[PDB]
Amino acid sequence: HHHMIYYGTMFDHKVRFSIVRMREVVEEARNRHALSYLATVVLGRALIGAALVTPWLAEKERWTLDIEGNGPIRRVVAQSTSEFTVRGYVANPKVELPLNEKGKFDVAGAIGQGVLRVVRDLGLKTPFVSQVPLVSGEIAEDLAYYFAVSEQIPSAFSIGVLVDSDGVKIAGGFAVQIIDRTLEQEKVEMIEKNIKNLPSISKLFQEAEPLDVLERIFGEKVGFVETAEIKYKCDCNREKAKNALLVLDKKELEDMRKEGKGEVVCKWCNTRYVFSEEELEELLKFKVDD
Amino acid sequence: HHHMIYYGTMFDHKVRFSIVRMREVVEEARNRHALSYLATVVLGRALIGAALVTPWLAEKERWTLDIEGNGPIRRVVAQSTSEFTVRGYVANPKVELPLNEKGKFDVAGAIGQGVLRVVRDLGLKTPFVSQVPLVSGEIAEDLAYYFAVSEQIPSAFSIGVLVDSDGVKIAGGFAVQIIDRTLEQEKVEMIEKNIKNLPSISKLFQEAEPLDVLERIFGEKVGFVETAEIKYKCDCNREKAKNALLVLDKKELEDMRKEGKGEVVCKWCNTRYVFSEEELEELLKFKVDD
Ligand SMILES: [Cl-]
Ligand SMILES: [Cl-]
Ligand SMILES: [Zn+2]
Ligand SMILES: [Zn+2]
Repeated sequence: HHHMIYYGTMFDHKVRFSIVRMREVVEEARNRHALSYLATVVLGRALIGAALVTPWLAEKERWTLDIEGNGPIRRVVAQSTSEFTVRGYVANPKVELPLNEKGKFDVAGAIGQGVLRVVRDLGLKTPFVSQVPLVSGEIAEDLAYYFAVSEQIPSAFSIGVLVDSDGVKIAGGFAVQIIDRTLEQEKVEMIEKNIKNLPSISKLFQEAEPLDVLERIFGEKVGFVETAEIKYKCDCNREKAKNALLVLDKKELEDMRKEGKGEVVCKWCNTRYVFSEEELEELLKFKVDD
Repeated sequence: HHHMIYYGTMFDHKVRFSIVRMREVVEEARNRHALSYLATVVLGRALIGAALVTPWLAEKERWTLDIEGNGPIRRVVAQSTSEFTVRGYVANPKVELPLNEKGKFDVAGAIGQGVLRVVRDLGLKTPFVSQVPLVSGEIAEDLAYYFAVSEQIPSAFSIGVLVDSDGVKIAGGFAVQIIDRTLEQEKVEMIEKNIKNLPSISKLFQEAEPLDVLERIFGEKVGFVETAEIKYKCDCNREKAKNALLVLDKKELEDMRKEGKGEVVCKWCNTRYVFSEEELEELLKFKVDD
């Protein structure tokens, strides 16, 4: 299953864990947005990030990771939900760069100097937003820093996307978080050591099943694990596109009407919504009557 | 002393407290900005808020409260520093509204529906920022909720500003915060009860010295207490104003040059900086020379 998260807790519930295989989801993002190889990795990592926190979201929460910087990708946005769905986008889907010195996709260079935001939308009038400076721009470590500093949850994220000309081959990772800091220091140290010892996801996920990866982290096999299916999903529809156009100035709608057509593209899933001259005339007529 | 903070901890350092009398500081904000009565109270409360957290800032921190809403004041910004200074401003210094039903200044109405932000500028590349929805728009409680939710520091703030035609008469308040949540529930309960029982600041500060107010909160007299002087202070100067003009488009500087003069007004302290035609020529000469 290449769209599956596994999750649970260890050590009398003082540690929580998440591990995901989601090449299918990242492949869908790549195709919907026609992402370059580099943009696939950057956004993929962000999507994995969002996915990994899904088990821990409140009811009907939307959780958004919003990384913004001065590198040529400019912005990376990944949203997950309590329903185990994700969606996301980058400002520059066609970004290309030389590989880094170690021959990997230059995620850090794509993002450049900037910041990481987490938006928690939990059904109050406006969402909680927390912003921190980037640590490295590799996404994993940036997100672990957010958790340590804003949420006071010591964290390790490990995340990897492997993509070639036939598409995304691996897109997965894990998250280990200390939710109760009275956890014995030797359990802390051992977890730390075991993770630091693991190969990067691209290599680890070709060699080990998710549950065996976890056994390696915790020094013993895990106990109870829950699973869920991660899906790429957006809530856009045509009604919403039409409303998007109704908020525009009369002049914009006139200009489309003389152009012969109006188009709305959903930024999250790249779905295009095309409106005819008549449909625009209808919306304009509505603008005057309202 | 009407620009003074007192601070310490109680119960084996599990609770920290802050209490401030600062009419002089709030009076100066009112004169610099030519604040209306209502804008005096709104900004004053925010300045008190910022002042109350000064003892607990990191070294060289600037801590900024930024409340933004749809009421007629629009925005309220108060910054404090590790050097026990403050500065602040509102978007609409002349705002007026009817008194609320209880005959008080309508702080909540002035702010309206909106959000509270805290910016922690601690010498990293960009600051920590945390945003929460407003709870009531009275400021004290909104700030207490920021602390409970973003910093996980259960908190009580009580804040009051009394102003008439001779100016600010009282501008003070206190903060009590649980920095170690293992604190016995009966101390928690007693503190809560004692604070809830207090009169509002406008009344209490006419009747009780700061240390006696704290005795009332904690059920016994406090122990070791530190003091500091709170001062209104800004870091603007003319060199900075000249730089502010250098960042403007050539065209803006040309228009001022034909206008005969250029003005920069510091938003924090309402100091105005006036530049002659020759000085604008100088900067322009420097625009095409850079
Ligand atoms: Cl995978
Ligand atoms: Cl006072
Ligand atoms: Zn969509
Ligand atoms: Zn100034």
